[PDB]
Amino acid sequence: GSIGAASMEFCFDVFKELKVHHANENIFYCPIAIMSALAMVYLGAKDSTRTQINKVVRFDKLPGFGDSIEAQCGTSVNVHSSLRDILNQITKNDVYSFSLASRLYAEERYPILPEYLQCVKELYRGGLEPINFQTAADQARELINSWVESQTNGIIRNVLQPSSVDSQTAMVLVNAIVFKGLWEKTFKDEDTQAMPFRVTEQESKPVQMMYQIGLFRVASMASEKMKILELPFASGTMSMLVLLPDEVSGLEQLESIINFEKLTEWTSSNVMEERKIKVYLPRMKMEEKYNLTSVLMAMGITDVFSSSANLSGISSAESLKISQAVHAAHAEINEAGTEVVGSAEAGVDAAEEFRADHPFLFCIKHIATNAVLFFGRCVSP
Repeated sequence: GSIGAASMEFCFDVFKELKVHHANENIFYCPIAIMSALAMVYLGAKDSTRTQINKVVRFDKLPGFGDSIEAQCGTSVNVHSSLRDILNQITKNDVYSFSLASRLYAEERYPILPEYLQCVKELYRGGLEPINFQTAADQARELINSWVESQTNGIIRNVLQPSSVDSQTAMVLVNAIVFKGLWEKTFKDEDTQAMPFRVTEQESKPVQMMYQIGLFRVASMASEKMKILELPFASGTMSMLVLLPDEVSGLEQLESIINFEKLTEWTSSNVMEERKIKVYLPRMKMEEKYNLTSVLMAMGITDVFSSSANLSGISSAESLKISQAVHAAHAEINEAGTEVVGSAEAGVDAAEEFRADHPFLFCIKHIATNAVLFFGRCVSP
C-alpha cells in the first residue's frame, strides 16, 4: 500500500522473530537500513530467489516490469524508487540531521554486471570500492570495518568479525546510518533525578529519570491496559511513540497483539488527544548487534542463502549467494533529544501522568509517511 505500511509490517515481523531469541533483553534496530540493504540484493536476484524476498518484505509493488536492471531502474513505480524517495525526504537540517551512506566493496575485476553497479550508484547512491578479497581478505575486512567506524564516529566497531569474509567473497554490501534529532519540547537537566526502574514485578534498579510537564498527545487503551505517548522532534516531520503497559509486567502481553493494524488503530485521531501531563522518561543508552541470517531465514527467505540461489543479476560469471548478514545499532536518548548510529551489512560469496519506570516499547516514525525508522524494547535503561 506504500513504503510506510511496508516498513511497518516488516518491522513487526522482524520483532516477532527477535524477541524469541532475546527475551528479557533490550532490543533495538533500524528497519529502514535493513530494507535498504535487502533492496540492493533484491535488485540482482531472479526467479524464486527474487520472488521469495518480495513475498516477505512486501516492498515491490506488483506487477513487475521485468527483472532487467534497466527495467527496475527505469520503471518509476517500484521498490527502488519508493525506497529512494523516502530516503531523499528524510535526508537533512538545523535542528535534526539524518544520513544513510551505502557502499559496495567488490573483488579486483570480478564479473559484476556493469548495469548493476550503474543503478546501485544511481538509485541507492552507492560508491563502488575495489577491494582485494582473493589474496588479502584480511586487509579488506579491516578496511571495511574502518569505514563503518568512521561513519559512526567510532561508535560501531568491527562490524565484521574475523573470517566473515575470505578468498571466496565476491562482494560486501554495507550501509551506515546516522540520526541526530532535537526534541521539540526538551527536558531540563535540573529536573533529572535518580529513580527506581522496576524491571521485574519484583526487582528494581536506579536510573536517571528525565522529567517535564507540558502539552502532549496521549491515548488511553483501558481495555488493553496501556497508554501511548507521542514526543515530537523539533523538525515537525518525526516523532517518537512510546507504548507503556499499565502493569509492571504487562509487556509480555502487549508484544503478542501488536502489529501495523493495532498501531495504526491506536495512533488514530479519535484515540489520541492533546492533554497537559507529567512525563517521566529515563535516559537510555542501547547497543545491540544481530545476525540477520537466522532472522531472515526464519521469516521465510531461504534461497538467497542456499546453493540454489539466483543472483545472476549481479554476475552471470559465477554462482553466488549471501554468506552472512549483520546489523549493529546504537541509540542514546537524553534531555536534548536522541542520537542513533547503525549499520546493515551482507556478504556475497561464490556459491495526567505518564511515568515510564517499567519496560516499554518505542519507535521513531516519519509523520507524513508513517515510515518506521527505529524500533526498540527498553527493559534496562
